[PDB]
Amino acid sequence: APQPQPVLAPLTPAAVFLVATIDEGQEATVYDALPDISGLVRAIGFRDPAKRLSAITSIGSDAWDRLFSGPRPAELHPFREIDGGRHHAPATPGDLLFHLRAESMDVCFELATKLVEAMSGAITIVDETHGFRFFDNRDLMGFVDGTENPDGNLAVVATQIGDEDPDFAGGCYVHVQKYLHDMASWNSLSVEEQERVIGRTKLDDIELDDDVKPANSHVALNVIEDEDGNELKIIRHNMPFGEIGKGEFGTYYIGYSRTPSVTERMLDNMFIGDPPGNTDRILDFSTAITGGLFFTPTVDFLDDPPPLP
Amino acid sequence: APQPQPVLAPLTPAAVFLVATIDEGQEATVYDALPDISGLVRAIGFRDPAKRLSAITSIGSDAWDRLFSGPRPAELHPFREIDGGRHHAPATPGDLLFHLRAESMDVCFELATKLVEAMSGAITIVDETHGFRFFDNRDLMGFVDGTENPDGNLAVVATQIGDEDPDFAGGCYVHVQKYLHDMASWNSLSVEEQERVIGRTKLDDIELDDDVKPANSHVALNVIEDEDGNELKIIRHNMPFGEIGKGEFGTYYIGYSRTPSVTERMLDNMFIGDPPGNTDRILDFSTAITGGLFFTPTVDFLDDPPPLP
Amino acid sequence: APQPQPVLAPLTPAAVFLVATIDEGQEATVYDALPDISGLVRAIGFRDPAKRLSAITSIGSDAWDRLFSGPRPAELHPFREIDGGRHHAPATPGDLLFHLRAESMDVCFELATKLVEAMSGAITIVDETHGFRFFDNRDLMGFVDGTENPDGNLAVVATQIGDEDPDFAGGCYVHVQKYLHDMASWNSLSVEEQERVIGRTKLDDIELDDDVKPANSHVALNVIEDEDGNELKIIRHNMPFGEIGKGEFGTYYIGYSRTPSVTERMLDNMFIGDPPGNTDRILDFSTAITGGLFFTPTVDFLDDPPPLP
Amino acid sequence: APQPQPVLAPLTPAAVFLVATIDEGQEATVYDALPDISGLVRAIGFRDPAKRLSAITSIGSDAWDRLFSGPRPAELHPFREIDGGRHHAPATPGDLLFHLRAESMDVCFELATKLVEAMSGAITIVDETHGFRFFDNRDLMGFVDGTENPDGNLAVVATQIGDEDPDFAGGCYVHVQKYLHDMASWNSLSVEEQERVIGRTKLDDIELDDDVKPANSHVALNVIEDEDGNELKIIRHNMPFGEIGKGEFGTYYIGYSRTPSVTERMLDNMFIGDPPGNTDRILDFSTAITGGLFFTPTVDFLDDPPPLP
Ligand code: HEM
Ligand code: HEM
Ligand code: HEM
Ligand code: HEM
Repeated sequence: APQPQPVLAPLTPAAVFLVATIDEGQEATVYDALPDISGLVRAIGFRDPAKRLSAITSIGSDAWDRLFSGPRPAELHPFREIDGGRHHAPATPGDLLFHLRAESMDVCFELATKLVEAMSGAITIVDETHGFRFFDNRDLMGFVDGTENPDGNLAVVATQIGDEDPDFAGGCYVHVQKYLHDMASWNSLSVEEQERVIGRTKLDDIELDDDVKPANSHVALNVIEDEDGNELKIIRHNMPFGEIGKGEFGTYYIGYSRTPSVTERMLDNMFIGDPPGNTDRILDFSTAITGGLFFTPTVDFLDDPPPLP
Repeated sequence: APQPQPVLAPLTPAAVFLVATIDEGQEATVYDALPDISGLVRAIGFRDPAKRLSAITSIGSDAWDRLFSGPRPAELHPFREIDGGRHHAPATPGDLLFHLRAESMDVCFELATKLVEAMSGAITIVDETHGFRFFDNRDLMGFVDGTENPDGNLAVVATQIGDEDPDFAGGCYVHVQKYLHDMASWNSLSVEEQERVIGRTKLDDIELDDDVKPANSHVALNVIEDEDGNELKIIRHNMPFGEIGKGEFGTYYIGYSRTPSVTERMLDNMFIGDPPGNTDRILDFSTAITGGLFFTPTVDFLDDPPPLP
Repeated sequence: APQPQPVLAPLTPAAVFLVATIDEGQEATVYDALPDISGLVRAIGFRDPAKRLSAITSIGSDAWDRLFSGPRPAELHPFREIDGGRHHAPATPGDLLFHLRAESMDVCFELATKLVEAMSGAITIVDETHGFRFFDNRDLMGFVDGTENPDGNLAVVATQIGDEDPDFAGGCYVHVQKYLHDMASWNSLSVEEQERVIGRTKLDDIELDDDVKPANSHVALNVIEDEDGNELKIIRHNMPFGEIGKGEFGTYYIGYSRTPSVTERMLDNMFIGDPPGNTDRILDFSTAITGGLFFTPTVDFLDDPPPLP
Repeated sequence: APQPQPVLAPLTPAAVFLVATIDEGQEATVYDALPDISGLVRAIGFRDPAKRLSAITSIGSDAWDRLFSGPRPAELHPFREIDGGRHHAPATPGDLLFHLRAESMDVCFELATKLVEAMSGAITIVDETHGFRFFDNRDLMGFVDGTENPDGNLAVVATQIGDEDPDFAGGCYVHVQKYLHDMASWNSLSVEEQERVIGRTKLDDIELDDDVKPANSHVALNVIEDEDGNELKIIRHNMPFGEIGKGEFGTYYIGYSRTPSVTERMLDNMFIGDPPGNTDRILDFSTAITGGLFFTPTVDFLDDPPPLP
């Protein structure tokens, strides 16, 4: 009966990520537009319903204490800035996240055009990226991106909250991280070295052998084993963006998870690293620019918001 | 026998316009990359040949006097800045124009990635727009854009130079104009007022009646009659762009023509206007930001450049 | 007025190559079916005309002296077996070549089913390959295959015979070579070594720098300069095939050209090699299995065959 | 008449590098042992004089301001820690450097045993490496190490100070850098990739062609041209060391030069890199652990030290 937000969707060829911060004293203006979002999605994306326009509304901690009364999600907190040994993961202020995805750029652009002008003057858009998609789902590093997202049962228990928090049954936690990795050192780097970085191959994306794969690789550090033996997986819709006029080539990481402890332990395996391997090899090239922790509610939660405190 | 550049191509769902100015003393570096462009196009766009990756290399006046010896195109000059009564059409310095077009954003992005890094350090990219495409070829104004481009004979004699300049048989002239029209006044404006602006309808794009269409409309001012009775047409691949994080909603106008006198008389009918109607009604909302006049050579001209002076 | 055979067609996702030798005393049986081929093509491929079923009938030297009277193509001869220093290019007997190409496998299969059973008992099919097509037009080596085929004027003068032989104005010469290259040594070989083999990159297929590209590379040896300065190009529809049950991974090379001297000089640059570089680096891995020289006539030539001698 | 320290010696099969820091208030204790060093060398190495035991005493900046009065070497300063884009060159505190070299390990060990116990309690040995020597002067990377050291006149003007500083006529400057490069990524890397790293071949150590050698290679970045056209060379006795019990495989770099500007420009060409090539390819695998800048005096300077301030 709790219908979740469309996070369990395939990767789309175009995507728009909006991190908009809410201005002071503009609470009821966003409280108007928050039930209107699914109406705008069904209004716009029904023009070409075979484009699969799907918005993912997400709300941070500050916007939760401002906008909503009653309960609170249990692990919803501001994104812990990870000041590691060499690489730092910053956290810019962002109240709400609009994650838009469809088959083409225009319908995402029009949904975002109608989104901020349903709450005109209430928000300033802090982060504006138009994430496109490479040839066979690659990123700017050249490796195929996101091939280990689960499906079915191993995905809905990976993302959707059950009754471990029954007031928010259904709903995820989001970690956006806008990277801006350089290509000057990455392109001069040889392929095999880059497979040491990633942990899988580049052309065919075969995972490397367990003894051949180094301990500080990305696919080596990001898989998390529990003590019972099961592995905890997240679903990430990482879409590359970039502007050649500034020479920017970045991959907008965005990870959906049942609890932010899993994503934060992955980020601890990357930035803080393992106690053997204290650095992740992709962070030698990728520097995070933005950061934020958010919460997806259900679409019923946007349909029936709790009253404004 | 002169093969022209692929200007006679249909409008593609994604486009990248690059206006890069050449740095001082970096002439031979661009002279290396200028024969390499068609090779890079055939190299990249053959991956998915049903995406129709097509670059249009264009060269301004300064880059012609720097890069090429021998002859000169007859009407190639810097873009005359039109300081009208109220609206001004500026002209930023830009040496060469890279016009890229294909079915998706990624292959245009990768061709542009390989374009500046075939001449690394020789250029600074002044203007960086990623032109996407609306639902049924619309622009951000809401009207269907570019429905009066000719086809066949009325297009090749509209764009390709014959032997009126036999040293450049085949080849066009380009007028880029990056507009940044506001949507706050345009959206509050009513539809029939906007059809007085355009001159055609909005939903179905029927051209209005000749008596009903006002004299200061866009479609009224831009059609040019000659004294023999024939009309001179240009081919324009106007692609909308925009950034909602700045609130920008612009249409990157780009017009290909056999001679820049035709495009300049259209711009005189818009900015300077008719002596009856001195203003074009779309310029009440559209303010030009950039501007430039360029020259398309043949692909044989890039294959066989004249020697560097 | 001479309509050529559909050789100037884009690469299709499926292809069937048939090298059938004609049995002794079965001349008039093939002489029946040879005007019927375009009728069968228009009959079958009109079911889904957006599959682009296109047959290329080709005739060798023996089938020309048997089947046709009157003139002879000037350079039509049996395929000269190249016994180089280490690699040998054999020539199995094959009278006629059926080159079939369309968007799917089934309509090529049905055209080939109707082709041999229009001349039932007259031929034995010596070589039977079902050439499929990789992701972005790649081959089994992993490199994008066939990205330097010309288009337009530089293709029709590359393939179609003018009036240098006016009795066969329009028409090409075909060099089939069924390779069976091993993947055990190629996969263990590193990427940059393979880019020394090919001469272009692997992921993005950028051609290498002229000083960086070695002299014994494939793209280095196969480009042919003339003494006037023009380069002679051929059009090749190389389609990969293979059978994993035998561990076969081969690329069916097939090259169309205006004269077989160009293709034979390319094969001399590969097998015999340059006098500096006597071996082509791809022939370290690719061993030719079959070989044949054929002639495409016009479709008018199949419509109006010369009388049977 | 100024006899220099034995820096102009061939590479020996065993070497001991000692970086010992002087304790506070133990100045006169080292001032006792500093004239005794050549006496200990002639005392121990005369047992088997065909082992060529040769110590190179070196003194840093802090030990110069503590131990010696009067003048100062002109460019003697603490080793500037190079915090590049990705690779950092640290500088641990080390007052004096004992560089020992002979045909076998034992006589170097005994000279070092008598060296610290001639100044017992005055020093703590910060860095203790026993540099052995590979098959044909190789290092752990597998390449032959140090084959471009000059000889004769081009070596004595490369190392020994003339009267550009006449108070220290004869004498060098030392840059020690204890690397700890990993072998897991280097061994999985292929040979030709490693020759792109080094710039010379691996088995026979032929220098590569000037166009074939990449710009970010080690031998490409470390050769320094002046504006007059002469090249500045240093002499380096790089000896490999290592401990397999920790999995350490390192090459103790130690470079002797007439002025530290040359060695520091080489380190700037490596870590900071060229403005085209900002990284040296061997620094992808080699991470510096220690670092220090020292000064070799003459042996007459140890025989006649200036009075203790
Ligand atoms: C710096 C930007 C990043 C890039 C370019 C990147 C790219 C990749 C690539 C290419 C793979 C291998 C293909 C696949 O399995 O997805 C991968 C794996 C993965 N990435 Fe990322 N990634 C980035 C950051 C992150 C972050 C910040 C997280 C989470 C905190 C993350 C989570 C994962 C996970 C969980 C895997 C799969 C591990 C396994 O297969 O179980 N990535 N990433
Ligand atoms: C300010 C940005 C502009 C916008 C949004 C715009 C949009 C449009 C639209 C919607 C139409 C009607 C549909 C069609 O016929 O194309 C049109 C017509 C046209 N536009 Fe534009 N346009 C712009 C600027 C220009 C400029 C700067 C030129 C040339 C100097 C130009 C040349 C034309 C021409 C020639 C026509 C067709 C007139 C006729 O049908 O013969 N436009 N434009
Ligand atoms: C052994 C099987 C072969 C394979 C796997 C193969 C594959 C390739 C590949 C990957 C390229 C680079 C991409 C492109 O430009 O096409 C290439 C180039 C080429 N191949 Fe082949 N090829 C083979 C045999 C041949 C043969 C037998 C000929 C002709 C006698 C030939 C003619 C060419 C030509 C003319 C080029 C382009 C050179 C230039 O760009 O001007 N190939 N081939
Ligand atoms: C990271 C550890 C290093 C290793 C394993 C290493 C090894 C090598 C090797 C194998 C060569 C080529 C053979 C020969 O010419 O010597 C070489 C060349 C050279 N190395 Fe190093 N090296 C290292 C660091 C350094 C450093 C830190 C410097 C000086 C700042 C340096 C200075 C040179 C010079 C000047 C050359 C010769 C360039 C030319 O031939 O003119 N090396 N090194």
